[PDB]
Amino acid sequence: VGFDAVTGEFTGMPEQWARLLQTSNITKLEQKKNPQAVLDVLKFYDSNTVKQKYLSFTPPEKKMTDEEIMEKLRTIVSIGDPKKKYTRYEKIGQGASGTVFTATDVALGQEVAIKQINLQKQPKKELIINEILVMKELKNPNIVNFLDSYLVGDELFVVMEYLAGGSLTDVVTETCMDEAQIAAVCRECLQALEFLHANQVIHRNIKSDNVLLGMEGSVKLTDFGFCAQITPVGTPYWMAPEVVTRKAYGPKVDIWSLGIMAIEMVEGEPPYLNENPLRALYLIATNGTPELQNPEKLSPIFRDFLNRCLEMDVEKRGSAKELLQHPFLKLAKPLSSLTPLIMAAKEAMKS
Amino acid sequence: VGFDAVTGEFTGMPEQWARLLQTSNITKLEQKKNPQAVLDVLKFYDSNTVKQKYLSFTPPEKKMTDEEIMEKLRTIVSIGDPKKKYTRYEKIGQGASGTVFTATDVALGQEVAIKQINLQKQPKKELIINEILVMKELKNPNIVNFLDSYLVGDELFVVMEYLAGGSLTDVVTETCMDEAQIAAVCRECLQALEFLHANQVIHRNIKSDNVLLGMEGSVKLTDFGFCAQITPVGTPYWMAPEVVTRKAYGPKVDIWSLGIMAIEMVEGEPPYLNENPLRALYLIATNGTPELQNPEKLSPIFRDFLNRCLEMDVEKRGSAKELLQHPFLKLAKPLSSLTPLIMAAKEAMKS
Repeated sequence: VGFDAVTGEFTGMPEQWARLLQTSNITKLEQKKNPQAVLDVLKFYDSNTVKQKYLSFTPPEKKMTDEEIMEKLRTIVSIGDPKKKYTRYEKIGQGASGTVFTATDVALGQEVAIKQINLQKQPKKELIINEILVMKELKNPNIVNFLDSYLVGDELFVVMEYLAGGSLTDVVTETCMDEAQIAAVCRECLQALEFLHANQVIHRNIKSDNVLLGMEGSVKLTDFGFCAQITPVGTPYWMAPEVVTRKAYGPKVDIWSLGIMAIEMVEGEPPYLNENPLRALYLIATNGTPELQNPEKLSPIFRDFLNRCLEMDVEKRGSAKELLQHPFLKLAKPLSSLTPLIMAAKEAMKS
Repeated sequence: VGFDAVTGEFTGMPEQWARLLQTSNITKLEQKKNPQAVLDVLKFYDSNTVKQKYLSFTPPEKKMTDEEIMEKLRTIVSIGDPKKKYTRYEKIGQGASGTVFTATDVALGQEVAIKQINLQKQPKKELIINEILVMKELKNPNIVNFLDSYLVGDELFVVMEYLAGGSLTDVVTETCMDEAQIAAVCRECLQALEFLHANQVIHRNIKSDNVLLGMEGSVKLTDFGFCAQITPVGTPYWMAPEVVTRKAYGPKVDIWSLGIMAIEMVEGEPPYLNENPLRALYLIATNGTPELQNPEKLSPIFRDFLNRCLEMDVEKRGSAKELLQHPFLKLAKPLSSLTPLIMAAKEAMKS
């Protein structure tokens, strides 16, 4: 509850938070200069709910029987064998979100992601089916869209779009993107965010891992809902200061995350790489922006874009509609300019 | 068209029927004494359509989209894995009626038959689904009833009741049924036929192969519709003279077939066993009843029942409601009396 400034002791802290603080590698001086922030990040880290989101309501606003399931599945389920329509199956994930596969549609030659939900075992069947119903009308080229679904016993196969160019992470870790490429990627991600925000969705997880690239440079976001959670513990480097403050927050957390990602595209790794997670949260809460590797190397107009994304004041932080008009995006190359970086990244994996 | 009595030549016969008649092993004298019958059986044998029946209209009277299929399947499909709910799968048939399996329900311990229909490849999807919808309300203990269905991709699994005692054929070929056992089986088959007839269904295939026995002597018919076609070319020994005449026919063909089956239960084999099929049809058309092995061995009251089933006049042939009241059925033993015959038959198969 309270803090004594000269001793440096918090008064009346819960069992867990006293325990966490000792492991935090936050200094007594740091506790002194920002006592409120420390309590905020201790509370945040203690919460640690997986906090799964589901899109709801197909129209503009956005204990179950076999017959009610078959009612809901009327407009989503195709009569087809997913073992004949798709090949090159590879398992890429398993957990509470279903098992997940990549595969290739035999007829079109296009890669897809297939999520497999056990309707009998899975809790909140109604939410998942409701999300698919949303996803059928919630269509945009910069997201992974719902393609198809199949009922295989008690197992619902949800097929989403996918791309064969890898993640943006692979490109930034293995190559050096110039600013005109970074502008191109930022523009595509802002187009996606503008669409998501227009439809009352906050993504919440904008990071290069959730940015999927096609071979000709097409860009799509993933991990915004349940169904699009098709990519597979540590520091949440991408989170805005309001979130880790445990304040109420809005769509401009995605803008913060986009700024963090633009820094990742320059430095070739995420920030806070070797930090204690609690210290990292503390640093996000007090400092916001992690200090740059070598900031003279960037152009002023990119530094401007980075500032407008990484403003700590939510009112001063830019909207997606606003940043779409920012001069940095005018430096943007054709998306095909990414093709050599993607191929280089693919042949550099060597694993 | 015509016949010249002294030469013994039919005039103006089609290509096929002149061809068939030479292979028929019907005599010139036999052609003479019954010229009309010969033409009737030649026409009948030339027709040879598989002539699949489907029950239609669930209420008292009795180019398709994925969404229309999922509409129709609303009340029939369970959300479950048929590979986990049933074990001891054995494939017992394949063809135009789907692939067919026996299996055992894990939870209940009861044997079932599972028919597997490819919805994408199968013609007349609507008829099959309509039949299942009938089968859900068309319930009787002396038929195999619809239990459950599952959608597995484009494959619809239809689960029907089954029994582990084998067919009536196995019991008659390997054991000697006394008349009180035969009365018991006839009563059960007439109870089934009375129900089928009451619901405007003619079975059309009453033979011991389609009579399924349980271990404690329970009796059920199969092969009346599409779904109940769960048992797997030669002589149609069981057919009434009206059918092979190619006249119009009614439900009392099932009564003829029941009489033929009661003879099979005595002689231990079907009639016409080594005949030419065309001669067999000729003999059914002219003589009706095949001549008995040793008729003094049967009781007069059984011979009476056999006469009322195997009357060639449809008006004199008995109805199922009528034969249920016939004195022969009063000789009927408890169905458990079949249990030793079934076990004997099962251990006699040795294959």
